[PDB]
This record gives sequence, structure tokens and C-alpha cells, in this order.
Amino acid sequence: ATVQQLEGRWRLVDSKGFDEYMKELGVGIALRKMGAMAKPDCIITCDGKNLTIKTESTLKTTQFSCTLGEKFEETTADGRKTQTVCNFTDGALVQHQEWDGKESTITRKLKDGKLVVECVMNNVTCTRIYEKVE
Ligand SMILES: CN1CC[C@H](C(=O)O)[C@@H](c2ccccc2)c2cc(Br)ccc21
Repeated sequence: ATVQQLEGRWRLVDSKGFDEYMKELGVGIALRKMGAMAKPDCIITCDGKNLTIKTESTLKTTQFSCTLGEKFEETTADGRKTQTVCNFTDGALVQHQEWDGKESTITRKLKDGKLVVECVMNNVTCTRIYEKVE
């Protein structure tokens, strides 16, 4: 498994636990409803150690870029400003966020040709499955 194999445009086909993960983050109702109903595409690009992830939908689009292994300020969809680090480790892209004494991890991995995105904060989890599209 390599970080490059995650590259491309992917479209959301299934979600579980997302609303509860947003509740654990303390996301307010406006943003939770938009999350309930955006069916985004996730676009992953990686050039050596440079990574960009763009999550795109008519409701909401976010994008960040980083260097793998280097701490950076991420503005999240819900407007947190986190200190994030992304690494490709044990065959998954692991995005670790720390802010105001709190932490959350988002992992992205290939499983059976699908992109599986898993979020966790304080044992509250979400799992989102994306299929590779043109
Ligand atoms: C870190 N991600 C992972 C989960 C979601 C995804 O990429 O499918 C993502 C998101 C972004 C734009 C539109 C809908 C959902 C999201 C939304 C939010 Br409100 C908080 C974190 C978060």
C-alpha cells in the first residue's frame, strides 16, 4: 500500500456515525444538517511528500494542503483551527488533529477498491465509504 494509490476523485456512497461524530465535535445544527445531506466528492492528490485533500459538494467545499509529517494549521469544515499532521503509516493516510486540549483522528485507506474514511474523537466514530469515479 502506498499514498499514491489513494489519489483521485472519489464519491461518497455510504455513511455511518457521521452525525454522532459531529455532535462530539460540538458542531451546531446548521453545519450538522449540511453534513447530513451533502454527498461530497473527495479529491486526493499527492506529489512526493505534498498532499492536498479537497472535499467538494454544492453544499460545502473544503480544501487543505500539507507536507507529510509536518505540523500545520488546518481550518476544518466546521471552522476549528487545529494543529494537524498527516502521515502515510501502516498502509493508511492518518490525519491527526489537536486543538484546545482535544484531539481527533481521521484515517483514509483503500479496502476492496473503495476509499474508507474513518473519523474518531473520544471513541465516537464515523465510517464513510467512497467509490472511485472518473
Ligand atoms: C474531516 N471530515 C471528514 C468527514 C467528512 C468527509 O470528508 O466525508 C467531512 C465533510 C466535508 C465537506 C462536506 C461534508 C463532509 C467533514 C465534515 C465535518 Br462538519 C467535519 C469533519 C469532516
